[PDB]
Amino acid sequence: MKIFFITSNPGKVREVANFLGTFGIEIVQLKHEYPEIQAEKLEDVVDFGISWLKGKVPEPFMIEDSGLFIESLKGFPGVYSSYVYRTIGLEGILKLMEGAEDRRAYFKSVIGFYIDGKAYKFSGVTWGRISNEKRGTHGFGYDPIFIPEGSEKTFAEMTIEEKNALSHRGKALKAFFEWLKVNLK
Amino acid sequence: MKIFFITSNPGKVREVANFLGTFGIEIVQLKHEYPEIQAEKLEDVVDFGISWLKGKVPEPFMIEDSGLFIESLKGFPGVYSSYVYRTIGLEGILKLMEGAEDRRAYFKSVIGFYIDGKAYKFSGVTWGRISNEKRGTHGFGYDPIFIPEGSEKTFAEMTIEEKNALSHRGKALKAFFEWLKVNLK
Ligand SMILES: O=P(O)(O)OP(=O)(O)OP(=O)(O)OC[C@H]1O[C@@H](n2cnc3c(O)ncnc32)[C@H](O)[C@@H]1O
Ligand SMILES: O=P(O)(O)OP(=O)(O)OP(=O)(O)OC[C@H]1O[C@@H](n2cnc3c(O)ncnc32)[C@H](O)[C@@H]1O
Ligand code: NA
Ligand code: NA
Repeated sequence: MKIFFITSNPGKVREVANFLGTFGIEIVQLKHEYPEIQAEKLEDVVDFGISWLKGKVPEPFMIEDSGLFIESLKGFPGVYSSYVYRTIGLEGILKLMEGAEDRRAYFKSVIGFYIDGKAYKFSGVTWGRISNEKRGTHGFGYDPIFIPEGSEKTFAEMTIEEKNALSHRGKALKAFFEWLKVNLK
Repeated sequence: MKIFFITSNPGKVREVANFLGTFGIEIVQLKHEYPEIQAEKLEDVVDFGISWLKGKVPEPFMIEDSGLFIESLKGFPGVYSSYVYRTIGLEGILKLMEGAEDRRAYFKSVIGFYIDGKAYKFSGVTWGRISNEKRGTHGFGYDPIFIPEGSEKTFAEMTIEEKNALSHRGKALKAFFEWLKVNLK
């Protein structure tokens, strides 16, 4: 089965394609910019995005919104993880966390899926902590400073398969796939 | 003349009302939430906002998008000044600026105006620097840590009239008013 993935993030595509491909699902990236509203919830961005995209792209399609939420920073950078990464970057996050007792944080991914006039959402969350040093060359974004719960390595020190087995995106993808098997034989 | 101001920020209303009121223009706040897209330019948020709002609110109306752009932080928090204020707050900005040589930054305001099926934009910019200490009880948001070029006081240490005479919003309002006098006798 083929599914179009509207996104400008090649990192997400690789991870999504590598996971669903093992089950016979082909992911095709579609660089179709769509309005990503400011909001407090990733879910809200996904809802508006799908409503705007329907009728403008091949079906069935999917989009994804995700972010890093840091407890000591009240959830920041969250929904605006991309902008924050491009401006203050990883060094800016480390700077903000200097002297922070609680370095806990979580990555969350919300996948939006549209087919036959209906939208579906699948989410995944992975808790962890912000490292004091960035390590790793894999992945993208905040991977160099995020170590998932129960691991010694940051996401950047893992391969796609390894990250997918632990990440927020992997969890959302698993829920998504399961839904596909049952609804979409 | 009456103009509806779609905004949820009472601080903006006070400043806008106090400035235009002196010229016989009555500002009425309208709490009508509208999609404020993520974007790199304040202008883009305003353009999309007006397109979404037309036909849903009384006319003529206006909206405004603004932010604080810090040079050493590559423009951050910019368009997402509101979210950043509510999360890391003023302390988060000061933390990020610790040891910063260049504390330069500017506030920018973009006013969007709609009348008779046409949208108009007016902008204003005020340069200054981020203080090391927050001072003042006036204004709102980042006012306690922003001192405009040519002044010793932060925005929070000024009155509405004083701030308006120097701020980004005051400059956008002046351009807006001038346009009103000529086009909208
Ligand atoms: O909107 P699309 O086109 O899908 O691309 P995007 O990546 O710019 O938009 P996102 O709004 O979903 O960006 C959230 C940010 O969250 C970050 N992020 C998400 N998943 C991540 C992961 O597994 N590792 C590191 N950073 C991640 C990353 O910096 C992103 O740019
Ligand atoms: O969208 P509306 O409903 O108009 O309300 P808002 O204030 O939440 O939305 P803005 O997107 O325009 O917010 C930008 C932020 O820029 C900040 N800001 C703008 N003008 C300012 C000023 O004169 N002094 C201090 N902070 C200011 C302030 O923190 C705002 O919340
Ligand atoms: Na997204
Ligand atoms: Na606004």
